[PDB]
Amino acid sequence: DPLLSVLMWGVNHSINELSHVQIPVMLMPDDFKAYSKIKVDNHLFNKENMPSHFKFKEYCPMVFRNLRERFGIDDQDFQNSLTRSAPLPNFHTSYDKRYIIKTITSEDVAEMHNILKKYHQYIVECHGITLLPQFLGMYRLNVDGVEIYVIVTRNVFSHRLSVYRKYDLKGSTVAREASDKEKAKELPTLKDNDFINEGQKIYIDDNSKKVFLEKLKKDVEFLAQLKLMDYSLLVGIHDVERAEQPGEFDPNIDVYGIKCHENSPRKEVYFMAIIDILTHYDAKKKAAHAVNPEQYSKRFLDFIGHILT
Amino acid sequence: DPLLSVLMWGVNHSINELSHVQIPVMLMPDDFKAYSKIKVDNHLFNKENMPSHFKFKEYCPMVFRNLRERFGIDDQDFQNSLTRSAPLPNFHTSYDKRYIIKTITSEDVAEMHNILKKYHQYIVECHGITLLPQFLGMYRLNVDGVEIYVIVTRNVFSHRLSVYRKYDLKGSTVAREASDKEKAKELPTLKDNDFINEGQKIYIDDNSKKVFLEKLKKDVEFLAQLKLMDYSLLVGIHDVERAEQPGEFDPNIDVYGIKCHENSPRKEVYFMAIIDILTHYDAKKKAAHAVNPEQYSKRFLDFIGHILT
Repeated sequence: DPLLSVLMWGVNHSINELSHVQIPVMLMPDDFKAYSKIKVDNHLFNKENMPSHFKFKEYCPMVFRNLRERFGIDDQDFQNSLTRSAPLPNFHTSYDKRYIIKTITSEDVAEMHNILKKYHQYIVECHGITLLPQFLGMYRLNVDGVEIYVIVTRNVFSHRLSVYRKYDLKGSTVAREASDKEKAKELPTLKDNDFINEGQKIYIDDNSKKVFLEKLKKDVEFLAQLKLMDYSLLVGIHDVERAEQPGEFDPNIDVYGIKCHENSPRKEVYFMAIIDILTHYDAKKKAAHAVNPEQYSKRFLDFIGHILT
Repeated sequence: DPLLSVLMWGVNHSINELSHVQIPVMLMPDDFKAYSKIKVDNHLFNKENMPSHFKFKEYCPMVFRNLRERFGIDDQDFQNSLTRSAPLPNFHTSYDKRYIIKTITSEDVAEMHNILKKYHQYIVECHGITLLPQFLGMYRLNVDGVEIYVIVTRNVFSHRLSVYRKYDLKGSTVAREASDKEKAKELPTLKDNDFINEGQKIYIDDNSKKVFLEKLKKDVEFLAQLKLMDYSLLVGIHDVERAEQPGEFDPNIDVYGIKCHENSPRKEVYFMAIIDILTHYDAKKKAAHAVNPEQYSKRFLDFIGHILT
């Protein structure tokens, strides 16, 4: 909450600063090693929700400025989405449901730095058309003894259309099922065995499915090159009828939406994308001390192919 | 210049921050001991005219917010006056000629802190009607090894009406004359002996002169209580005819203006005010090691009375 305040203040500050830089079409190598730090000390000048001593650091501001524009996001809109009203917990969601704010470890920050240039290059090569997470900003927040790192992404789900059923898919030969406890939540994050045993159909037409699967193939191959793994396909289902109790969406805001085909048994819109990619192979082995990257790649792409069948 | 950039950035930052605080009608004792510090470090994120490592400190932001409003100055106007375009050297003047930006010593900063509460109280008592300097903001600027302090005041002179002749008056029994070198400048700062030997008349009507002199009396008495001295009466003369080659002014922007009376030999507008008050008695004695406060008071008020005669 006070950390949230710093995030809001900092994002507002960061975007206002950039609004003055002239943005070239390209990035230089040093853009990937750059950062912006502010440290505020207010003495007997106490504000409303603002802590009186805080630090705010933005990593690689020019890279993320470049990415946001490649992802179709205007800086002023981004600013408003994160500063007109506080993000809500759920990670956090921007008050307008457009962006996600996740807390990550310094280890994830190191790995994001380590892939940022290859990631950016891949985003350039696919013209921003990918099922990968859209990384929009990365920050460090300090308030009096607490340091956290946040990364901001575009929401996989719609900002308007409610998701009534959500799946987290991995293709792992291991037993992946939601818990009897977890299945008691209101939006259970169901898993591979849920989907498979419960006969979930995804009714998208054949052209939509071929396009999707080809995107997925290039995306997952790219993640495999980076020796990344443990990522999921996130699947949200919006039931048009249950919402009405009309199912159109802006594919330029809800960029992961795919309408169902015309003989779907029920009017449905699907939101599908890869999430949680920053687990490097060796990060998972260290946490396991408290499944190779290609193996994950194959078992994943095979499963999603079977999902859509 | 890079310090000027920090000043502009900082003033912009300071006013935007205050635009969010709710301003009470009163100040608390702690408001006079408060400050706001920002430290910026940009690594490989080089801006246009902005240094990439700087510090900016605002002293007592609530007191000066309070003073500005008592002096009739809106914060957004103040901001624009100091940030839409750079101040010009001459001290510095805001690009719209409304405010003055003077560089002061840390010793002056200490003395300003030391009188700020009595000063504020006096401004409250006279409803902001005074010939004293209108202190609007005080700041500390750091860029890579340089630290300076600035204090911002309302310009004694008009923002529109050009001054063709300027006097610096003290009433000192000592020999006070501008130099044969100084008198070669374009706007010479003439002195007591200049004025006196050169038969300068100030043609203001008797009511204007009685009002002025009574203000001056209360102001100088107040400075004398503080054991301050070495201050001057600054006198600017705007010649309406020389400008035309029409002499009206807004007494709410040009608050020190006094129109001449209707039999003045030439259409003239006078700008008069006390300047440079922060010399404490003992500050002058230390600099002299490189005239009591009441004596200065008496010789000053007597002289200005004779000036206007």
